Formats: sequence, structure tokens, C-alpha cells
Amino acid sequence: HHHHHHMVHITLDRNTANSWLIISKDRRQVRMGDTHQNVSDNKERFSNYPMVLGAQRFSSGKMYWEVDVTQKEAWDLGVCRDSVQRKGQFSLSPENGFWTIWLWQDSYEAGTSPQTTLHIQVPPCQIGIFVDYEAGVVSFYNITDHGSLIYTFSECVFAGPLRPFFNVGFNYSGGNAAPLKLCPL
Ligand SMILES: CC[C@H](NC)c1ccncc1
Repeated sequence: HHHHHHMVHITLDRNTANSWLIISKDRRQVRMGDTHQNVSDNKERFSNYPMVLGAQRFSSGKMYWEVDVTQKEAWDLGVCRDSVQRKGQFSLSPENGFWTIWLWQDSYEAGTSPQTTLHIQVPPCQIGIFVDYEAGVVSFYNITDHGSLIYTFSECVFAGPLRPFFNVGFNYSGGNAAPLKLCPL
């Protein structure tokens, strides 16, 4: 791909984080803590899952960023509407305002309803995410495999401002403690 020139500097929004997440001082890394991180509750925080949003809101244009997923067993990545549900149980789907892919139990899937199997020959250590607001496109790229396409959501109905979306996943196994990291431009 040739989307690198639309690179944007993403930072994480502490106020949206699940209360067990630990965000680095530079707001570029996030990981699951082993306990509640001693923050007050608020209506923005994702309650049920280890999720957090980027601070940036996008309503036009072309945007690109990259995320490091090295040594993780489970995670979700993509974009979502600013108005997505924060509290309780929900599925990641375009009907609920999410355009995402994930790793779970040694398989990669796109967050369609129902979910779509991905075909990845080279497990990615870094993911590139491209959003074209006007075109209604969200695309995912395998940076480890020379930028190869993973998945394209097209005919997207964003229906509002978009925010970068992250889920570090649970760590029931003891093998999923590693952070998500926003990679340098
Ligand atoms: C408290 C249940 C669960 N422990 C892994 C949990 C659920 C949601 N956020 C953080 C942690």
C-alpha cells in the first residue's frame, strides 16, 4: 500500500479506558493491569472489556496509523463511532458502530455480523489501519508481511465522528500481558 503519507499521531484517551488499564505517560502504550488502577468511574469508561479510545476524532479525510501487537494472544483493533455503547455486553459489528479485526484463540477474524475468517500466512507483529471517511472504507494491513492487505470494510455507514479503537484483551492465560503500542511515524 501507499497510505503511509496520511499518517496521523494517535494518543490514547485515559478518560475512556476500562479502570484496569495502564496507559503510558506519552499516551502511546496501553496494557492490562493485574487490578483496578485506582481511578474514579465515569460514563465514558468501557465497563465490561479492556477497551480504550484514541483522543482524536475524525469526520473527513484520509487517516493512517500503526499498532504493535507483538507477543499478544488476543486483541481487537480498528475504529468506532464516538457514540458507541460503553456499559454492559455488546458485540463488535458495524451495526453497533465498530469496524474492527481481532486475534482470538490462534485465529484472526473481521468484526462483521457474523464474523469473517481472515487468511494471514505471516502472523503480524504490527498492523496498519487506513480510514477514508468520504469513501466509507476501513482497511487493515500486515506491516510484518510488506504491507499485505488483511481486510477491507467498504460501504461503511460511519454515521458520526470516528475514534481509534483498542482492546488489549483479558489475560486469563498469563500469556497476554504485553501492551498495544502506537508505532512511530
Ligand atoms: C472483574 C472481572 C474481570 N476480571 C478479569 C474484569 C472485567 C472487566 N474489566 C476488568 C476486569
